[PDB]
Amino acid sequence: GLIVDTRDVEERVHVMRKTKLAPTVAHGVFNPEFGPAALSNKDPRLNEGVVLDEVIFSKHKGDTKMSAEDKALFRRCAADYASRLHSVLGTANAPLSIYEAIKGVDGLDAMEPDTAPGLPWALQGKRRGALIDFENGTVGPEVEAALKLMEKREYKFACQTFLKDEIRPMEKVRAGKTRIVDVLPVEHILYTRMMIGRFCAQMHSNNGPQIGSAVAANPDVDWQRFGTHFAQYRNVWDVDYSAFDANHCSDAMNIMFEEVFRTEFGFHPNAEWILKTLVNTEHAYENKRITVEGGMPSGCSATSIINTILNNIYVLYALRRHYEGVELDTYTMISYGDDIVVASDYDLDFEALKPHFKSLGQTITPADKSDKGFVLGHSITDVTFLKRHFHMDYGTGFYKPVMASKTLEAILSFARRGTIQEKLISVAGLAVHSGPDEYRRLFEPFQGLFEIPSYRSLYLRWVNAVCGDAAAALEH
RNA sequence: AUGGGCCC
RNA sequence: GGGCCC
Ligand SMILES: [Mg+2]
Repeated sequence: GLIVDTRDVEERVHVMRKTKLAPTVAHGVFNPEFGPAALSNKDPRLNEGVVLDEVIFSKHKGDTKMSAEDKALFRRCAADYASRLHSVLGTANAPLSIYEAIKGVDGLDAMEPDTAPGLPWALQGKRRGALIDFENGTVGPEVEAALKLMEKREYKFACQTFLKDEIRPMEKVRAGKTRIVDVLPVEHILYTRMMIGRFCAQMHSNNGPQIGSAVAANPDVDWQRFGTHFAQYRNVWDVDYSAFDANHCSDAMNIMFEEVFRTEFGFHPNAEWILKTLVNTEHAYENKRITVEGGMPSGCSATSIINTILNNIYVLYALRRHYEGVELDTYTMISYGDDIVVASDYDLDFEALKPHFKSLGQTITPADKSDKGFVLGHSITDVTFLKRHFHMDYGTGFYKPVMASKTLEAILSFARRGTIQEKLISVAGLAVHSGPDEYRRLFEPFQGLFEIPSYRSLYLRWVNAVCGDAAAALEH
């Protein structure tokens, strides 16, 4: 988006500047060029002459403004994709009762009780359980007024900025581009789920190529489904965006809300309204207070679904701007926020589509950086989705999600205080698809110290998950 | 460190 | 309550 006023207020918000990630026994062996993100502005590992506040907000390179013809095309693409969307899901997108938004429904999980509450609650020294009691599922006095203050449409707020204590490649760590988190107020998350929660739950359960969404998908079972679909098309593309969320232009966000969440399809009038509050946000970061126009806050309700919807609309908009006679039938795709896979039997020139994406403020790039161009003839066994490759299991011929060994080495090389044993359990379910030799090698530093599940136990569990008949048939 | 997922 | 993905 576009930063419009950086302000210095007397009050200051504290930011976590101490990594909980510590090296493990595996770090000494694997020597990964990965490390914890720089949280302090006086971090020794930073390259000299790098201010952390400067690098963080560098993702806002302006807010692209569209012409009326570009907006009328985007409005048609939003209306066409919304027609397909609400035709698969149905139009049962009525509001949600107050405690349905808290305890969830079929497809939508419950809210997290012990996560940061946002502003202005955090500035009092307040946990989230004080405002909303989650055991019963009711709100307290502060949220009482805000809920109906949102109904009045008077509700103003601000996003609390947070540093993401995660593992990053050492080039990004020394460059100081630590990723941030825009924490919205808890009452805003509650009210958003009331307006569009039933829509989100219906998307979760209906994920797949038909709606172009992979949100709420389980790669262990869903990759035989996705893999066989994209293996049916001549050309496959692995497109990468740069700052996909920050570069959503105001016009594209506003037009998408006006077309997807219409009261025609069953939503409440405030569904369009509450989503439009995300366009022009105020952000608090210690002394600073930053007003921004455009971009999506990375930390709000339905932020993955909104990004997934925009991603689907961007492809339809770009193709129609360059070619003639293009519909949703022309191509197939599936996305999970910025991550996207596209395919078509037509010979689509994606190099030619780069400027048409640039009119939306987005910059597309081939994930396979070699040659530095979108070539044709790639298959599903070339591309990556959700940090996993589509490889066919040699034993049962099913597609399985395989992660690169150096990605698993980075994951295994760091861990928080005493969370190692169950992290080894969780990661082993990911490492099983790298094969028996690679699985034993990834956990060799740990054996004799921790419990390591057998490759046999995890492979059998996966066979039953992808298809319980596959386990039974192998028995007869 | 958030929103939402998926596994335990 | 922990891990992983976006
Ligand atoms: Mg990608």
